[PDB]
Order: sequence, then structure tokens, then C-alpha cells
Amino acid sequence: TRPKISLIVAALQPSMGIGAKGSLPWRLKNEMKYFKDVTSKAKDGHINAVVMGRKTWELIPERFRPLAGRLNVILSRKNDDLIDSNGVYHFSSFDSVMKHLEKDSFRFKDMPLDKIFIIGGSQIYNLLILDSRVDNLLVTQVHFVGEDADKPQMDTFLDWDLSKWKRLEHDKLEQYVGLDVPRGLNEEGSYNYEYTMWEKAQ
Ligand SMILES: NC(=O)C1=CN([C@@H]2O[C@H](COP(=O)(O)OP(=O)(O)OC[C@H]3O[C@@H](n4cnc5c(N)ncnc54)[C@H](OP(=O)(O)O)[C@@H]3O)[C@@H](O)[C@H]2O)C=CC1
Ligand SMILES: CCc1nc(N)nc(N)c1-c1ccc(Cl)cc1
Repeated sequence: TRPKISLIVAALQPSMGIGAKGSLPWRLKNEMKYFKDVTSKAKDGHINAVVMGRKTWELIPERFRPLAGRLNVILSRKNDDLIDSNGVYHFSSFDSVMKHLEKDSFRFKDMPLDKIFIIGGSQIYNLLILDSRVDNLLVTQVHFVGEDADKPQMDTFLDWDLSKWKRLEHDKLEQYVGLDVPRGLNEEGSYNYEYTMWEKAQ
């Protein structure tokens, strides 16, 4: 873990639902902007990585791919740890891409890496949130404020142990992501949402 490793996720409260019928139930435009900005913000000439499971890669519309200005890592158990002509890292485990990045001195095409973001897959989230190299969680806490009868029926969840983590102050979130970040509850449609940061509670 030379660069710091964040698990970045938007989770419905209180049970941390992250998906429904194979996709994301809410469209929150500013949450999107936050995701883009945080995962993209690096020192001049540096870059961040975004690590995702194959199904999340397939959910991303093709006009976004690879996610611009970031090192794309796709995890598939059939991958052969190859980098393609677009620069995308097709690796078979998080452990194997961490070893490869390390022997590269945590550089991508001569660009130092600043942060490594785990952006996706329930499967990937729930494996890696148990990897001790994960240094923090960037959790957008999403709240449904519409009518009970129209609440999303979440079917996939972040199985995270609250007790193993400690929420940090908003100032610490902003210091880490390198950006001013809206504080408190953001509103869009039937949803309220708040940006939060958590570190290990050892
Ligand atoms: N709310 C949020 O912030 C986010 C929500 N989501 C939601 O998550 C859901 C999709 O997540 P999920 O369906 O779990 O798909 P994932 O994106 O986690 O990718 C799953 C794939 O990852 C690969 N994989 C699984 N375990 C391993 C392993 N141990 N080593 C290497 N590769 C592995 C497999 O590909 P193979 O079979 O080829 O090995 C598997 O099919 C959707 O509902 C989406 O909306 C997604 C991202 C963020
Ligand atoms: C912008 C939504 C979003 N917000 C946050 N805070 N984290 C994420 N990991 C994502 C995300 C969701 C679905 C996909 Cl397919 C990719 C990324």
C-alpha cells in the first residue's frame, strides 16, 4: 500500500444497499461529479487508479471507457495480468495487480500513482473490504426520502463491519481527496445524500 487505497461507494441507508436488479437505482448528478472529481484529483503529472470487477466495467457505458485520466484495472478470474493498448490493466486478483504495481514503483506510464480507488462490484467490495491494505472508506450515505411504497428494493449490499471503522471529520475527508466537498445532506429528487470518510478503528 504505498499509494493509499480507498473503497469508494454510494450506499443506501441503513442497510448499505448498493444495487437493485443488476444496476444502480438512483441518478444523483452531483454524486457523479464527486466520484469523477475525487477519483481524478492527483498531483501534476500523477494519476490515480480505479479498480473494478468485470461486471462494473461492463455497466459503464462504452463512451466513458476507459475512465479518462485514471488507471483502469479490471478484475476477472480469467484475466492473464495483461495491459492492453488502451492502458487498461486486466488482472486476475487484487493481490496480483498490487504486486505488479509495486515492482513498477507504483507508476503508470511514467506517472506516479497517488491513490488507488476500489470503485465497484458488490463482489469486489465485499472481498476487498476485508483486505487489510484498504486504508479508508469513502461512503456516500444515501437516504430515500420519498414514499415508502416507491423505496428502491435493494438486493445487493455492502457487507461491512461498522465496528472495524471510525468516521472522520469532514475536514479530514477534504484533506484526503484534495478538494472542497459539499458538507451535510445533498438533495436530488427522492434522495438525500452525504459524503463521508472512514478509517480503520483497530
Ligand atoms: N453503489 C455503488 O457505489 C456501486 C454499486 N454497484 C452495483 O454492484 C452490482 C455489480 O456488482 P457485481 O455484480 O458484484 O459485479 P462486480 O462488478 O463485483 O464484478 C463481478 C465480477 O468480478 C469478478 N470477480 C469476482 N470475484 C473475483 C475474484 N475473487 N478475483 C477476481 N475477479 C473476481 C468476476 O468476474 P469473472 O467471472 O470474469 O471472474 C465477477 O463476475 C450492480 O448492482 C451495480 O449497480 C457497482 C459499483 C459501485
Ligand atoms: C457515481 C456513482 C458512484 N459513486 C460513488 N461514490 N462511488 C462509486 N464507486 C460510484 C460508481 C457506481 C457505479 C459504477 Cl458502474 C461506477 C461507480
